[PDB]
Amino acid sequence: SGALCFRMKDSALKVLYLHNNQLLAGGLHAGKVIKGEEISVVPNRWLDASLSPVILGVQGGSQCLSCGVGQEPTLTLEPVNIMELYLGAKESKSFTFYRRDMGLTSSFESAAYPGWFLCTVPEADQPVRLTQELGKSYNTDFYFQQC
Repeated sequence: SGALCFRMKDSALKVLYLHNNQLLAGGLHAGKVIKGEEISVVPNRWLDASLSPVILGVQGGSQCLSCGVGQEPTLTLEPVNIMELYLGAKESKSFTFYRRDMGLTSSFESAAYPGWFLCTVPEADQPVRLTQELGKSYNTDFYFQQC
């Protein structure tokens, strides 16, 4: 694949992981140590490299995060490989996020829906989602680590 394996957490250190094929943020209250889902953070050639466009995938890029096609965005995991996006076999814009590095952490803004950021809620082990409401309770900064 060539993609680098990433473990990521929010700034409150809740781990991003898969449960019933959903991306949850938590895993701090288990007996089992959970390391987190392997995240693919792959740059998008099909957009301008100015605001660091990336596509986020899980399970070795066999599934990718999308913001949908609707009037408002909605975070879902799609059975679309990171390869078919990269090779141009499928439209990638709803799969694209602008990455913003802020010191130790990074934030992800939907390219299809500006102002909407990949976020987590304060409540433990709830689905990762999107928000326009920055600061406050929604966590929009993420730590990144190679596995």
